[PDB]
Amino acid sequence: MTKTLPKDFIFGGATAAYQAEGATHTDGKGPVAWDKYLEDNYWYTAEPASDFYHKYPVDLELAEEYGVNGIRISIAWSRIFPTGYGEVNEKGVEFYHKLFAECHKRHVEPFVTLHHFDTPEALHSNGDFLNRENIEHFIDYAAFCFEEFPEVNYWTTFNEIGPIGDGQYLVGKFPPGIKYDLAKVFQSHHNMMVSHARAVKLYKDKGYKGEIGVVHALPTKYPYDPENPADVRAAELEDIIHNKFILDATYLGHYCDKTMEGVNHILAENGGELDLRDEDFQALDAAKDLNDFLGINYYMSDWMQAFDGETEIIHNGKGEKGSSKYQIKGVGRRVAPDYVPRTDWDWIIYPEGLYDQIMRVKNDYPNYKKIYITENGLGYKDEFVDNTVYDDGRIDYVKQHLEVLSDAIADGANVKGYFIWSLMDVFSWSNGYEKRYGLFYVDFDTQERYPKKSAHWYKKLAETQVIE
Repeated sequence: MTKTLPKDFIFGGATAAYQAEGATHTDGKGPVAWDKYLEDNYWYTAEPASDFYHKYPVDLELAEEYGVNGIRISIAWSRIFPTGYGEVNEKGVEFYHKLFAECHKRHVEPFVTLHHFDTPEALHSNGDFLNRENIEHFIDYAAFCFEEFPEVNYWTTFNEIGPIGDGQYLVGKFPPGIKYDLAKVFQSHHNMMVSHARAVKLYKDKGYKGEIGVVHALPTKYPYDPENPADVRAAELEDIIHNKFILDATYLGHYCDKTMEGVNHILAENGGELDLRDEDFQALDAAKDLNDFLGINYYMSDWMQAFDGETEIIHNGKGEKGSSKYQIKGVGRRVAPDYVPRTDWDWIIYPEGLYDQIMRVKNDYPNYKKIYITENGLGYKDEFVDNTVYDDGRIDYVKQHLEVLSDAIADGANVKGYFIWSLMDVFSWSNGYEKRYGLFYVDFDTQERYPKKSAHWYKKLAETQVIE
């Protein structure tokens, strides 16, 4: 009677290597830019995260125990290749084989992503993906993992290529920590996207019979006053930075005129030069109908109010309602409507924005084949009571999102799965171990797992495909 999900739907949980894993120095792991930024530029350190390095056994058991038939995991690049390129760290490759064995032992299909914010320190410093030399090292790493790991049927290149730009060269969040460098944001996108296109082409050529794809963060951008041509334009140009430039490269194998018209405008008003090449478009063009699936990482929508003035961005990493500021010259300013609910980090809780993006991708690019919601959830300071957590809050947010998932499907969108973030509690980039997102509460002091109320909820959802 209520919204109901496909029988064959995958009800998974997602995780990330450098957040869950642990053992940063333990067993051959090479360094990453995070190891320092968290220390000097922050307070808390990734050690011991959620001890996934040794605890995967309990987690996959619990996942299977509560109806989780899919799990997002990422191969820590620095683990396989300590420096980024060269001699393989036999110990690293081992762990990953053992991790997957448990996956199949447990009946939780692994969806593996290669790069998830962990570019090996050395390569990161040497330009990351703004240095074409590094594009090859990635191409090698991908090539390698493809050959080494036959257990994995689902592969993914990059997780959140847009945010990687947003955080490193625009909102200065992640290391390096640059600000307002839109030429870099666009450049980063082109280079990182080319890297993926070359991975996807190689996978197909080599013959592997699995499924390669991408995981894009797609926060819907709406004009503050739809009747306002300026604001409508504000959202046009805001969407072009975080979403359209990337999605184009992915499915058209080039950037259409609107995207260019706008990218040229941004860089006019903000200054910048871009290095785009025929070979990049030859590579991008060759892989536009090879992606097997599309990974949509949706959390919220933004409202843009076209407004002149100098550019300024204030990131709310501490969680202070309204401390967030964002304005870009030649674009507009984000302005959150008061009718719509917010969390302490100023993330809007707007489900329809999801459905809207699903339809946006579906109509703009038919060739998408299928969709997977590879990320979505709500993180706050959960309270441990009765050695559980009465997170009725989370259930409500996630439920609403799943409700419109039914709608998008019913209305033609080919969405085949959901991955709540995270499976169990993990370390947070901007918030440390305070922003709990998982279905299972991890007592970080004892690395214990206690299933929260959302787990038992999720189960009956997973085994009845009835949202209620």
